[PDB]
Amino acid sequence: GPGSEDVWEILRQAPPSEYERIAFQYGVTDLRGMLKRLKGMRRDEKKSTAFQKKLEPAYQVSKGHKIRLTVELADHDAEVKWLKNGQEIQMSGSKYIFESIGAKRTLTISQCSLADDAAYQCVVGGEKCSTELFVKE
Repeated sequence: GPGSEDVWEILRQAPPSEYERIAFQYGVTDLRGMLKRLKGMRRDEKKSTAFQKKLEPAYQVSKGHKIRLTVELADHDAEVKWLKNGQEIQMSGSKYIFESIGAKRTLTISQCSLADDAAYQCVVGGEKCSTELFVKE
């Protein structure tokens, strides 16, 4: 190396039992530290924080058939934003019905057409899910 410690890449590629030997060889005593922080690094952070149920990857519906999407929030009084491909899904008559059963927001879409065939995003701040409806005609 040019004149560096190098110990980082060296320990990174070193056998696990030899970490302390190699660390102290380069002056490092916190090999344990690099390990412990990495345990927090690989520490699972499952998503769906404000969501209790996110939309499925996709949904298939028959054209002229009613389908409904289901999202659950982690809070009862919190609301979702409804976007289809980037446009706010508004309740058009009895075609788009937001049924909120507690924290569970179920969007029932009556008579899905090819115009309904779009990606739906239920956006909560920090949590959104984009499901893609496939309307089979």
